Amino acid sequence: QICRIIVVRVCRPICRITVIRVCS
Repeated sequence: QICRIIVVRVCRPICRITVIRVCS
């Protein structure tokens, strides 16, 4: 019905910034 976007941090190698989409 509705979707949103989020963010996280992955250390590969250094903990960088990345956005992650989702749907529910």
